[PDB]
Amino acid sequence: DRTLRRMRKVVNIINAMEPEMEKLSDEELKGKTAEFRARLAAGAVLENLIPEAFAVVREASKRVFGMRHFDVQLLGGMVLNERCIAEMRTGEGKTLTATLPAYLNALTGKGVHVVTVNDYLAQRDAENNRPLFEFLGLTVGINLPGMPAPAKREAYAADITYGTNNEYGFDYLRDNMAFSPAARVQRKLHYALVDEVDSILIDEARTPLIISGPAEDSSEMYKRVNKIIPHLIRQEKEDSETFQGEGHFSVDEKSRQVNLTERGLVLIEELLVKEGIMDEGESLYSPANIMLMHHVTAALRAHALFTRDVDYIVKDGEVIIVDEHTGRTMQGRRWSDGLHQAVEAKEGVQIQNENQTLASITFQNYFRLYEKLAGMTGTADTEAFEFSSIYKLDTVVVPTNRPMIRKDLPDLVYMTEAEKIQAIIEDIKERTAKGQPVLVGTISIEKSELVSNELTKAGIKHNVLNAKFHANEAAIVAQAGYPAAVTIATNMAGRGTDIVLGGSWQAEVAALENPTAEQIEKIKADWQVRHDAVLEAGGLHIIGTERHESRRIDNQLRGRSGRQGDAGSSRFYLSM
Ligand SMILES: Nc1ncnc2c1ncn2[C@@H]1O[C@H](COP(=O)(O)OP(=O)(O)O)[C@@H](O)[C@H]1O
Ligand SMILES: [Mg+2]
Repeated sequence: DRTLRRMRKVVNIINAMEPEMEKLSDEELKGKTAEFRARLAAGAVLENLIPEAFAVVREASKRVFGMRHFDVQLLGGMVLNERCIAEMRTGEGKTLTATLPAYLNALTGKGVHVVTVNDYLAQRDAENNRPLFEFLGLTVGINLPGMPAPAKREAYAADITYGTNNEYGFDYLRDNMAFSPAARVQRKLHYALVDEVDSILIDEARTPLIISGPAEDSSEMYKRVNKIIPHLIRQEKEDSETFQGEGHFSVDEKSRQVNLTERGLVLIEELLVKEGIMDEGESLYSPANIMLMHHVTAALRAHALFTRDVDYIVKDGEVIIVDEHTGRTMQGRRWSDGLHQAVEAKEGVQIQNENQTLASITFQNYFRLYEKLAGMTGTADTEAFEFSSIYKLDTVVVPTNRPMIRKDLPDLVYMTEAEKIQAIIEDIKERTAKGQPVLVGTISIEKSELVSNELTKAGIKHNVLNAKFHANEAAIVAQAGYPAAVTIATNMAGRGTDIVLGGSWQAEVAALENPTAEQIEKIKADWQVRHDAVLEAGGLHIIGTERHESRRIDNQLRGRSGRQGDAGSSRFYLSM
């Protein structure tokens, strides 16, 4: 690869500038953003400033985080500034790496969109990265579902923004429906730096974002027409040859249907016309005005055939149905032909127009809108062809910082699921006994629960991450490399949270309240022994309970082991 060779020369140069950066004060270092922007206003192009800008970020990260960008992270940063994907293995530091191109592009003053995969990660990377960006004179926004338009607009106004693919695309659709540009929230789609880019740009590429709403706004007919039914009096039978009534409508409890007598049609017609929904002399069976017939026949049914606390209930301002078994109440179900609306309208609660698609976009089309697009992932090379053909993104495999020595053992076949699950359990117990921790990836909650319950029978304490409380599960995952830890996770659970061998001592320190030097030195000295032992015991061991249809997904699982040169192993189990 010739591209890596050109970029190595810049890495060395950036390295050559470190001594001069170390002399700058925190204020001289902070002024760098303004010195760069003046250059840009006086003839510089962004690419000229790449060395200098990266060296400023690195040295800033030294002082703020205690983290000096590795050479390979400098390489990935340069990739990310071109229209490319940087494949950087799990735990190669993609979050810190992204600060290089995000700093560089934010100088342009047009904003930067960092995309992660879920809301917990967007806020985490923003807040983790925020001290480095504020140290350098930049602001950092966080776009989250449920934020009001002013707050979102402030987050898009910041130098750099974080958010999920869903909420960025939802903002754009909502922006396309604005009546003038003033209501919008986004600026121009300038730079989209997409974390976990195979999840986002490939797996969700074709899945569309949809905003549903009503255009058939026919509530005033429902509400107003409802006013007429209280005026109608009920009678026991239809006005037959043998029977006569003094009322406006009847009812078939047996056949569950409503019949209207001629005087009611008079009065309804009178009242329909009267309030201002009809005309004099109009036939209400008239093909001309037959919307009302459905309005009235639904309204009439709503009062006549359906009764509250019997067929439905009115909790939380939603008309809810009740199953004939009287057992339960559905929460998504509605009623056809305007029946629910009339029923809702009779109770007065929340008239529900029909909802339809009002705006739609695929992430494919969406992320193609940005002027600059880039992406990082631990697993991209296999998808290189659609990255190029769909987005014109080129992929670049980035050397790991240290040598990758994880041992991906051969798969194992068994005749039946029972046997596979007994063999995994036997292997868990074995590796626990030695102190080695084990992460068990599944591809479904169903398979997580089955495995969990076999681990329980076997007396094996373990944790189950189902990807429903990302922040909580993130806290469990960070300890999953504790000696003899046992964690179950579906492919979607706890991704993006480093699993440190021996546990994360960071977590331990926060647990204590105002610790002291030798208390913390206690944690640190204890953790090192844990880490040396776990590393000695083979590190983290991955068990795949089955292989995904897409091998890349299995590759993401095993990648959770073997970070930054650590020992580790993985193994997938198969059966019929
Ligand atoms: N240059 C660095 N020096 C020290 N630690 C780093 C550096 N870069 C990243 N880290 C640490 O590595 C851990 C994993 O980084 P992360 O961004 O989660 O990896 P990835 O997203 O690439 O899988 C984090 O705890 C982070 O603080
Ligand atoms: Mg990550």
